[PDB]
Amino acid sequence: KGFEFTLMVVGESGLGKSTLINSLFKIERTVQIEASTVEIEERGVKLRLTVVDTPGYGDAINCRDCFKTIISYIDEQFERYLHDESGNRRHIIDNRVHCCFYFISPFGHGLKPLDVAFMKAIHNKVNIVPVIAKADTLTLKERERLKKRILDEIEEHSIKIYHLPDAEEDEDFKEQTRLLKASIPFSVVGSNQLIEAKGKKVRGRLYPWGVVEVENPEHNDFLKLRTMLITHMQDLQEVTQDLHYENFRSERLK
Ligand SMILES: Nc1nc2c(ncn2[C@@H]2O[C@H](COP(=O)(O)OP(=O)(O)NP(=O)(O)O)[C@@H](O)[C@H]2O)c(=O)[nH]1
Ligand SMILES: [Mg+2]
Repeated sequence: KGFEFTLMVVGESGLGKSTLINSLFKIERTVQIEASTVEIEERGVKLRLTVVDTPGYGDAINCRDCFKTIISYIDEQFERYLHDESGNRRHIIDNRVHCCFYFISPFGHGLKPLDVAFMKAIHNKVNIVPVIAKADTLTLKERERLKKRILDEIEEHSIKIYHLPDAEEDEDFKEQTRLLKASIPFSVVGSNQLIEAKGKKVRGRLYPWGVVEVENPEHNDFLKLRTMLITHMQDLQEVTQDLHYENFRSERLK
């Protein structure tokens, strides 16, 4: 009994993409597409979590090149899945990208022109979850001003984004659902380093005026992103099967 899920991370270079995924479950600049895998096996359950790191655009890599290589990768995993399906292989190993975190610079008006290009290049091929990178550069009012616009410009530009399901019908879930739905785009902070924050070493951003904690819900939206991801793996998977994969199958079998 096997379950496989693949997460991709995408966006402008230097937005802390590699740092955040290393932090999810000397850390150099990402030059090519790099996949890392976490295989959990016990009893008769075999979980496979793949994380696809991508080189960001704008520093040594021009945006058109960057999303061409990313699109190429996504279409390849569709290709592979189709081939395994094209003969019967009723039990396949699934490499499709079921979720893509789009990292947005905190320094922008909302989505910069190149971001809109990128997102629209891939929004029909993958579930996009937009995140505000390096949120420790942002005041709470600044976070909120940015969050609104990103959402506004996503609508303005007809950018297709993964939306959460809700209500199967329950109470504790009713809150967590509306909360997570409201806190999008998540403003996140990542850290590769641990700092003595009184009695236990927590990650992890040491400034002379204070310390930023990755896993403090009041500092940033990391745990919210992480729990959103865990608890919605199944929906994200079905949608890429029913909507994104079908549109691939649409064109290639034609
Ligand atoms: N302010 C701030 N800086 C961060 C944060 N996370 C990482 N950084 C810094 O940003 C640097 C670049 O991080 P990195 O994860 O490599 O970014 P990237 O998006 O993967 N870069 P690339 O796309 O070029 O490979 C890190 O070396 C770290 O010093 C964060 O949450 N906040
Ligand atoms: Mg990187």
